[PDB]
Order: sequence, then C-alpha cells, then structure tokens
Amino acid sequence: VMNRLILAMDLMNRDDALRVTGEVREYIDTVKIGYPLVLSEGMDIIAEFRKRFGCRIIAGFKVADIPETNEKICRATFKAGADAIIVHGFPGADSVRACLNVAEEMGREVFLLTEMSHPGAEMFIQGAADEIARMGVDLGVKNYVGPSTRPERLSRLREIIGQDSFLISPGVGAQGGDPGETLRFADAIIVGRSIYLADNPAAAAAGIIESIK
Amino acid sequence: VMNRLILAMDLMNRDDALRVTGEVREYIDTVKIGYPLVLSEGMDIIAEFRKRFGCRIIAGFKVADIPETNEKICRATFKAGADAIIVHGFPGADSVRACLNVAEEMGREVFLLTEMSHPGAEMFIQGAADEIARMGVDLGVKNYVGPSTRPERLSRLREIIGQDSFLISPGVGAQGGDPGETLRFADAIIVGRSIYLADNPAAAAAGIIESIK
Ligand SMILES: O=c1[nH]c(=O)n([C@@H]2O[C@H](COP(=O)(O)O)[C@@H](O)[C@H]2O)cc1F
Ligand SMILES: O=c1[nH]c(=O)n([C@@H]2O[C@H](COP(=O)(O)O)[C@@H](O)[C@H]2O)cc1F
Ligand SMILES: [Cl-]
Ligand SMILES: [Cl-]
Repeated sequence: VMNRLILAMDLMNRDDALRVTGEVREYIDTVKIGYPLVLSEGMDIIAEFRKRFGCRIIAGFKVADIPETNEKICRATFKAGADAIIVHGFPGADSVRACLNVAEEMGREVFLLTEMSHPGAEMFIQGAADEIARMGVDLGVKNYVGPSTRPERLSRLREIIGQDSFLISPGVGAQGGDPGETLRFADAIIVGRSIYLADNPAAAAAGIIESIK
Repeated sequence: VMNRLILAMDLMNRDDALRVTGEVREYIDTVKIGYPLVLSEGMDIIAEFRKRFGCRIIAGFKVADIPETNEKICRATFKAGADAIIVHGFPGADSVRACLNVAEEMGREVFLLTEMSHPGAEMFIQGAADEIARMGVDLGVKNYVGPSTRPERLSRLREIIGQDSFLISPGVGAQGGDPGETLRFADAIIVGRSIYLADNPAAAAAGIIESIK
C-alpha cells in the first residue's frame, strides 16, 4: 500500500467524498469504502472511485452474517468492483469460509477483522480475538485487521499471524492511535476523520506521512 | 406482526424480490430486507417495498461497527424508510447505544441480535449471548433476535429478556428450525428461503401459517 496509508472514506455524499479523496490522491493508492458512503450513494460509488483514482478499494463491510448470506454479500460487493472485503471473525469459521470461497472464485481478497478499536470491543471481542486470529491462520487467511488503540494487543496479533501476513489497523488519529507506534506491528494504517474532516486534508495526509518517513 | 411471520427477502434483483413479496403480501405485514437486496438494488428499494405493500420494514443489517460509524449507518437506514434495524450486540454497549440514540431521535426501533443461528455461532457468539442479552435488558432494549436452531438457547434468551420484550427468530425452514417450537419462545419467526425459493411461495407461506393456527 502506497505510503502505508489507507484512507477510510466515510463521508456520506458523493461530491464531498470524491472531492476530499481527490485532494489526497497523490498520497494514497488504497481507499476503504464502507456502508456510510455505499448506503447513501449506492454500490456504484466503488466503480466511480476506481475509475477516477485508479485506486485499490477495500470494502470495509465487516461481513457478519450466516454463511449463505455472507456469500451473497461478498458476491455483490466483488461484482461492484471491490478488490477486497473485510469480514468479522466473531461469527465463526463457516461464515469466514463462505467469504473465502467467493473471494477465491472471483480473484479477490478477504481481510479478517480480529479485534476492534473502540472501547466496547473489550466486552466480548477482545477475549475471543486471539482465537479468531488463530482461526484465520489455520484457514490460510493472509490479510488481517487489528486495533491501533491497543498496541500490546496489536503486537500479540502480529505474533499470532506471523511476519508474512498483511496487517492493517484503524483507530489512528481520531480514536487516539499513533501512526508510528501502530506501524511497529501493522503494515499499513487506516485513517479517516483525521484526514477527511481536516481543514486541509492534503496537509493532514502529508503530515502523517512526514511523521512516518 | 401479522401471522407472527416475517419474510426475509434476500433475493437479489428488484423484479424477483417484488414479485415474490407480492405473491405472499396477504400473509404478512412485515418484511426484513438485508444487504443482499440493498447492495444489489440500492437503499431506495426500502421505500419501494413500503409504498407497494404498506408493510413494516426491518433492516437486517446487523450493524457491527464502532459507535461513530454505527450512528451513520442507522441514520442512512432510517432516512431510507426502515422502521427498525437489527444490531449486533457482540461489539459492545457503546456501539449499541449509538444505534439507540439515532433510533430514539428518529422514532424508529432497534432489535438486538444476541445469538446467531448458524453452526459457527457456537465458536464465540454463544458463550457471550446471555451477557449480550442482559446488556440489552440493562439498556432498556425491548426488541431482540435469537436462534430458532437452538430451542433451549432461545428459551434461555426469553427468560433473560422477560415476557414483555419482543423476540423474533431466524433459522426456521432452510436452517432446520420448526415454526411451532420456535414460537413457544419467540413472538414471531423470520422465514426466508422456505418461502422465496419455493415453487409456490404463497402455498409455502400458507402452509407455515396452517401449522401454527
Ligand atoms: O475496529 C475497527 N475500528 C474502526 O475504526 N473501523 C473503521 O475504520 C475507520 C476508522 O476511521 P477514523 O475516522 O480514522 O476513526 C472507520 O471506517 C471505521 O468504521 C473498523 C474496525 F473494524
Ligand atoms: O442468526 C441469524 N441467522 C439468520 O439466518 N439471519 C438472517 O435471517 C434470514 C434467514 O433466512 P432463511 O433463508 O430462512 O434461512 C437471512 O436473511 C439471514 O441473513 C440473521 C441472523 F442474525
Ligand atoms: Cl472497516
Ligand atoms: Cl438479519
């Protein structure tokens, strides 16, 4: 990923989303698009980003349904042009495998979300996170998502998945995570509000990159 | 809910989804629409269902993001016309409260998903389900979702939420759940494939209703 920086584009109207992404297009080649934008503007927005910016698109949908429905969601998402999709690991192995099947069939990628970055993640997710990570490793998952807000947890996740696995991490900036510290373990950081809500998105992105040069 | 029957409309194209729902419109007044249909046809499909069938719409999105993003998803979903939204409880209390805030503001409902119906749910969700249910009760949540595939678990969920709470349950039909048995604890059953994939959807719906007269 260019500059180890993935833009989380969660603005909810096409004009703003496209304008801000355009402002920082020179600093990134990977954008994470989620439900805030997709539900507001439609899935066609994914193709718009790919054509306008030539960027990789990660659908941050965090699929968490039964196997059959997960397959349908992945199919629809990849048909829309997404290069990868984020999947929740908490629902179990069968739900993850359903996504892996579609990804292999269509030549796309699955990112396994192991532990989340918000406070509430401590209640139920954290206690299952290490096992979720091991589940991914046992199934051959190569891409993971871990929390920037809990450095020691992110470090443990890295130990479980190994050096060869790709790890991205949200929670940088607005949620309190530090770019440099997070990159001690993750290969790339996900940054949303710190950039898209900044008075000068380009300056914000450049500042983050400067701090991790 | 009419006939204690909620149609899970997971077909992925407008014509088929509307045609099948029309075939069974006399048997239901509540439809659960999820990502398979919404991502394929756009969120405007919710308003289409409401105007064509005059039915209640439950968005089976099972929101499972951080508080800030959950708020955005709920806002977009309710703006689209959904009467209620299903929210995953595993991400914690703050993520649930974010949804409750928007629902209260817009005069809509939140359904808390405790335990899931598929096999993989046993890995991590099941062990946290009773506590997730208690979390909902402590926050004043009145609508819940529990598994038809595990009758004793559904029974335990009912005991935790009390007789006053509203409980709906998926996993009936295709996943093996029995309509009558499930209704010993749930107030309404969610049925998808057993109806929408049937040779005669109307006959399938009528048959289910007949078995629970
Ligand atoms: O654990 C997680 N934490 C997150 O913050 N996210 C997403 O990353 C993004 C974080 O953006 P921020 O604005 O930089 O906080 C946003 O899209 C979230 O929904 C997902 C996760 F899986
Ligand atoms: O635990 C769950 N099990 C489910 O099956 N579902 C949804 O209910 C529906 C079940 O449909 P079926 O075709 O009757 O199995 C479908 O939309 C699922 O995504 C959600 C859940 F939260
Ligand atoms: Cl995400
Ligand atoms: Cl659902």
